[PDB]
Amino acid sequence: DLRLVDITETQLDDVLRVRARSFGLLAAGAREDWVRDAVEFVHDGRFLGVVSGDEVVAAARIWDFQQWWGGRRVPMAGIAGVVVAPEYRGRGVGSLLMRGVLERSRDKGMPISALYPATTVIYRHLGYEFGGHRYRFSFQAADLRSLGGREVAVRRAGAKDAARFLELVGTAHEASRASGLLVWPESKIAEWLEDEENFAYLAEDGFVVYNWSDGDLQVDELVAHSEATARALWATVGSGASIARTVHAYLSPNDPVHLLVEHEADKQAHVQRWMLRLLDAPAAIAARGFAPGAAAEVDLLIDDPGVPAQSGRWHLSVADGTGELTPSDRSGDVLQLGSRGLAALYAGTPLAALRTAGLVTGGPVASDRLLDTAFGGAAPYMLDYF
Amino acid sequence: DLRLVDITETQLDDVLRVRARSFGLLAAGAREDWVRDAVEFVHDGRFLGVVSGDEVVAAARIWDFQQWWGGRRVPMAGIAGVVVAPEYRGRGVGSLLMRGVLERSRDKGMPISALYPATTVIYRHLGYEFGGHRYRFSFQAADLRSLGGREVAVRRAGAKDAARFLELVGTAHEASRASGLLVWPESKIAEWLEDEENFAYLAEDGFVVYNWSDGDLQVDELVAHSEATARALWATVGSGASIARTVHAYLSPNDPVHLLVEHEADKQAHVQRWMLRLLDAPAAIAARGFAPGAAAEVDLLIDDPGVPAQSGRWHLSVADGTGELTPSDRSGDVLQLGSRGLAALYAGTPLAALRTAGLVTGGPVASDRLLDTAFGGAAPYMLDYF
Amino acid sequence: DLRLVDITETQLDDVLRVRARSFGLLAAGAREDWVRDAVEFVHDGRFLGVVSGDEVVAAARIWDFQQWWGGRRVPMAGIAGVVVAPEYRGRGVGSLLMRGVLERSRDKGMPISALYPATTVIYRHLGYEFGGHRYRFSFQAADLRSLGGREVAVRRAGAKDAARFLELVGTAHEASRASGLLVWPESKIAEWLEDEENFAYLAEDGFVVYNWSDGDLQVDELVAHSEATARALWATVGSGASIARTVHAYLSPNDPVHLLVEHEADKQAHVQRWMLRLLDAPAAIAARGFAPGAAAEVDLLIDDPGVPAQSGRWHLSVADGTGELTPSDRSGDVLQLGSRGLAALYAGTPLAALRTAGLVTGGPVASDRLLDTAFGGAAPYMLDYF
Amino acid sequence: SNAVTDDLRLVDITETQLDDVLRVRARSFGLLAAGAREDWVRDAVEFVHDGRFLGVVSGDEVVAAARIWDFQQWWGGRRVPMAGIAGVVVAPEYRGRGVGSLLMRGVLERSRDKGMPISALYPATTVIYRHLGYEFGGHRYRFSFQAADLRSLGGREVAVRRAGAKDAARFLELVGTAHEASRASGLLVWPESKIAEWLEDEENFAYLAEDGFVVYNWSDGDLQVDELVAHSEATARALWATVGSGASIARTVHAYLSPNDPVHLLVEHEADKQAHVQRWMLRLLDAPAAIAARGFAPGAAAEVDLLIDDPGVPAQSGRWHLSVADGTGELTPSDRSGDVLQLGSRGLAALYAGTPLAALRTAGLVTGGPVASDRLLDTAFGGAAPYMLDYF
Ligand SMILES: CC(C)(COP(=O)(O)OP(=O)(O)OC[C@H]1O[C@@H](n2cnc3c(N)ncnc32)[C@H](OP(=O)(O)O)[C@@H]1OP(=O)(O)O)[C@@H](O)C(=O)NCCC(=O)NCCS
Repeated sequence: DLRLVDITETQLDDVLRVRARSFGLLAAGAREDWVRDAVEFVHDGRFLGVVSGDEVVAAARIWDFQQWWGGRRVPMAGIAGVVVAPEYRGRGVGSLLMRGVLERSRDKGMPISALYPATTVIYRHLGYEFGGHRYRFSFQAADLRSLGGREVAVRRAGAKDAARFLELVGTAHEASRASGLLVWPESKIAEWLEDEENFAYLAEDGFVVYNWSDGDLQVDELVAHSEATARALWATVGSGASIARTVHAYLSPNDPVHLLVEHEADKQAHVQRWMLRLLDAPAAIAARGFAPGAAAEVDLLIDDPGVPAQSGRWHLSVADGTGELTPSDRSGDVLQLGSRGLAALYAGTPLAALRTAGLVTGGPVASDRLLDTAFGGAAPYMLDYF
Repeated sequence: DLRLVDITETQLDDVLRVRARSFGLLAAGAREDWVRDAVEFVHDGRFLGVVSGDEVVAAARIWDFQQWWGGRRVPMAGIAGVVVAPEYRGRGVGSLLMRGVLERSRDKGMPISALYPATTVIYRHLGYEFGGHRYRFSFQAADLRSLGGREVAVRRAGAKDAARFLELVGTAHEASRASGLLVWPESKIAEWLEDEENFAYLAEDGFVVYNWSDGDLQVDELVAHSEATARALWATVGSGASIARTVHAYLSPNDPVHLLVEHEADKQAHVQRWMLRLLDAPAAIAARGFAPGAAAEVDLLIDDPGVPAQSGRWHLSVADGTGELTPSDRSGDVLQLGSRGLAALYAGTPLAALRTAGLVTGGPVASDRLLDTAFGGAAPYMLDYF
Repeated sequence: DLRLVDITETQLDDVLRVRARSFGLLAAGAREDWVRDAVEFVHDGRFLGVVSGDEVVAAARIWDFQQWWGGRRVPMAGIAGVVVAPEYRGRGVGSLLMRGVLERSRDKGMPISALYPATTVIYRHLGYEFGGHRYRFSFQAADLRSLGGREVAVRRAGAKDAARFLELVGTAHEASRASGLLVWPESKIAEWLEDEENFAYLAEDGFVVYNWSDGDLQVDELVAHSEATARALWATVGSGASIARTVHAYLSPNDPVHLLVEHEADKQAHVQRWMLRLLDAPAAIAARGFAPGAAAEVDLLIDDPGVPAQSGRWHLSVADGTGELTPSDRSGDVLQLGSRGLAALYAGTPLAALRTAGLVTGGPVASDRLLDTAFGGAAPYMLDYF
Repeated sequence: SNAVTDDLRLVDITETQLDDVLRVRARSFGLLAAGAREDWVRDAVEFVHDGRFLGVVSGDEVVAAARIWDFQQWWGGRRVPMAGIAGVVVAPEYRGRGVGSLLMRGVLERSRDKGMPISALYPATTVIYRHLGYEFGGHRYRFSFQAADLRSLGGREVAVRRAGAKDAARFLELVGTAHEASRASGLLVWPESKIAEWLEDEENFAYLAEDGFVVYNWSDGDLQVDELVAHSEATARALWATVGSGASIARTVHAYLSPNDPVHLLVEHEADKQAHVQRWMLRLLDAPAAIAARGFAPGAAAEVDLLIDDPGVPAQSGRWHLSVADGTGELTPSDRSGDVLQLGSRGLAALYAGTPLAALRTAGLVTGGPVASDRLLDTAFGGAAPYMLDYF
């Protein structure tokens, strides 16, 4: 009796009721902000639901992201707000919903999907697997304050600097061949920079955005193309040390700040994980950046009953930072993988780990080494939660 | 009045006084145990001190480790127990000690050195830089118990099994081309396993060692070549769930366990950093494993006033998993590095980060891509603190 | 110059001032809800105060409850919001107030009165004694989620279902001969179920009402006539285990959930006590339910200077589930009790403890067995605080 | 484990196997301090010599172990011999393979052979014990009071003296008198010898009046009452005031006692809202003998059939008639076949412990039979809520 639907504006009240019984209550002001954001999802076909009769019983949204992979931007479906009414849980409703979400993401031409799961079981069944991390580290403000770079011009930034921020990030991630980071629309970055609770500063070759977190400061993002600039931006955040003793920062464990500060980040850190799924393997491969110098001619046997279109035997050809995935008619021993193994592989997870987890099977070890290096590079991470 | 010396047995009581005023007091039992372990260092010339008159004023010891790098074992001088008497601190005594340590380390043919620093400043001045991590993750015991694997034969292990453990771990790290991990003497492993407080279990293709940690269980090390065995070993630890709610484990963030367990490790994790220094760059390179398929022909200009023998221009040649560093007399623009950047590079830290931290300067961007992939591979980590 | 009055609607602002200086400030929002509730009390003659000249100096409210005793509903005056202006405390004003409250509740035809005391001294002087408990137990949501009962129809409930909730509760408490539980007017039950912060669910023979409690779930009440329904309703609460780790529940220590769940409730529990007083002993006895099979013919000598109409020598006759308290002409040795011992005995507190507390004196031990079993039965408890 | 080579069998643990049991225990509960091991071995030998220490071996390696305390347990104011199961441990690589169940079946059999009609334990996990027929039967409560409040309870006129080992038999008399008068249920009866050990321990502070006693000790800066027994108001006040006299140093007194304890009626400030509530489980091993030894509620009368389904103890299984009158009960075979209350071991144990029939039916532990039987059984097994002061 259940039906998958496109959520409309007039159903948002019912979606909010299912939400209140899933995540918790919304404050009266936060509810108005939620509805405002829900509208753009509705009118772009990125708000799916399940109805029982005329009752909305489950819902999920799809962010129109791009995600960095090996220094290139790949269209990505970010799944958010997955909720099911308590009395409709444990009956296949969430799965029905998510299958509809996957189909909608494919139709919109998004070759990959990511999410932060509250429970892993349902998403693993649908073929998602952990693909990367989000790290929060804690530093002493007084240490950051003293980093110097006082000669660098740093000015307060605002909504009007959105395009410049995008440019700066793009240059950085392309040079480092970064993986995992989200690309937001210029419009959402403008909102971000316009929020008066966010403190943003811009230098010629870097920027920082930070805010208050319970008496301490929290860095949402710092980007810097040179040492003097990194120092000046960290020093700007740390300049509040007379009040904030601690600054937490979302960044990679490979961030240069660890090499710059005197006092090591606190041993206690936050490490969260996000999941990835491939929806259109050839398009995802064609869009991914590959490791400089890496060459590979490898066959892959994909078994994905969730997305039958990418099932079957493929040939993976990688050269000069580019890869292509084409149908193969060969017969030798071949690496066999399901949706989970495929996602984890694309995300750069070591074949050794994937074999031990049982996500990948068969194939010569010679293939393993070439795949490892091909998908290798910086560890995927994200700065944002969604 | 200040002299570097080799610490003797009769001086151990004075080293313990300095230690007491540096790290804190030792229980009457750990006292006797400390002396036992110290004697081996004394006799192998791996216990250095500084005297003022006839008084021991500073001391440090050197572990004769090996360390895995790209799947090969590299001899490594592990520095421990660096202490200076309070009234002698801040006067260069610690630095004099450490230069004697680096010198002794070189004489014993160890091409690299690592340590966990309480303060970064003295070691950075000496040329060390952060090279890798030690991660502790926390899981729910009941969730590990549910992994199953009970069909897999598993027996209690003892000191007699030390050689077998070494075989299993060697096979694992060579397959994954691991970096960072310590190699302990078989004698040290036998002791580890003899200890009644350590619970060691052995399968055909894996092992686990764990113990109690304040009411929780703590996994020191788990090695497993197959899924069934990984399940069996983790489930053996988790079988104590009726008493211990939580299992903490030292392992990599790429460990297959994250792919197997239902509930994600606690967001709250321990992340520690250890530092590295190259003492003999040509030998360290020649001993390192390199990424499969990686090729590179690049010049490097090393400026290391701490070890002038490795200073000057070099040619790095990497092919087929092996690298060689030879003297170069070429001119023109070249990647320039101090000891800190050199260690970080060797450890796999990306050049983009090194450049932003100011640890590396000059040279074409072409070289950076070559270097990154050459030194690429799994992120370096350690299971042990010392 | 101190005068007891009936609180009028225009004195409510004065009451709130007293309350602010007694319990703490009210949010401007919550203040409006307090007025809304206070109006009903004023009109029905259930809001008393003490004035000093013009200004209100003290106030207290009387809820028009019924309370289950031995499976029957007894009219009960629930005392709430007892407050005295700080500079008027310790001068007998609170006791003047409460004698007014006791006077008023009897006049309204209420045989018993109950309250949660912030201090025991004043209420003990007025003749109240502890009669029962309110328990909170903490369970693992994952455990509740898996209880099953999937076959049982469970639907979302609302204000409209208020009458059916009353019916189900009525059937349960009569079958168990429950004691201590409050009976709310169908009006307040409606508001309860209207409140969007409360999540209510109905089955053919059971229901549950729960809500968020700081990231955990809290069950206000769960009633189930059958195993299948008990499982289904607990599973409905537990279905949120992906977000809520813990489910707190107000229930009896005899609740069947303890017999169903795999993991025992946390050792750490909440145990609060509420107090009871008899206002009209013969009517209280006449309305109480008595243990099946129990028969007793025993005299009581009551000394209650707070309610002199109850005082004197009485004869308790108990047979076939009902009891009767009659004036007695007999002369010899007899159990003597004051108001505190009387209330405690009514509540089912065993004679042995009453004697050791000194709340009851004299009489033969043959009488004690007669009394114990007469007033014996399930331990009295409440789900609600007031 | 290694099923190919394992040869698992139940044994009686010997004195020379204690070191091996200690290995299994360390990997189960945690390491023992040096001084605590000494006290464990000495205690273990007693169990070994009385045939109350069972284990499982594989070949000649000890793989599991459990011991049986020779307790008595109060039920409705009478003492019932009871097998208290403790230290249940299985080596990690042998868990989840039926070893603990094989051990515990041997434990139940040894307990029956020794004439104990009931058994109790504090379970770390309920699953294995419910499969074997145990169910929750009662509680252990810890409440916390303000010491300064206890200190002013009075009773200065009551003679209170320091007690020691030689007062063990007097303590048992006082406890006995109290529990018979209140028809108490759940409480442990320890051997006089074990009580003497308790009172000779310098860390325990014991005081004795003419009609009561108290034993208490330090608990991390606060005081903890292990047990207080008092027959009269004056004595209760005096003994609580003895404990509370420590208030200048200890702000808080924790106490193990029933929620029905008179102290709640005596003290000004009520116990902290935050309390400890632990549960222990019960199983009947010989139901007729358990019923015969139980005290039953004064005035209670009941004639009711029970259909017992206990394949764990076949001798208990079948249809029985329960006769209760004048405080005494008897269970005899019935040849009737009409509608009857049906229960397994879990429901039987819970019913014996006084759990309400309504709860047992909702929990599914009890099925069928007329509603009229429910009321009779409820009052028969009714009385004070079972509790225990001790953990084991
Ligand atoms: C003694 C004990 C707890 C059980 O002995 P054992 O030889 O492991 O027991 P075994 O006879 O093999 O199985 C009987 C049943 O019990 C279940 N089950 C067992 N354990 C747990 C659990 N943790 N959590 C949940 N359930 C558990 C088993 O489930 P499965 O593993 O088969 O799915 C069996 O149920 P079934 O599958 O038929 O539904 C042992 O594991 C131990 O020493 N633990 C640590 C020390 C300790 O706590 N000591 C003090 C204790 S006071």
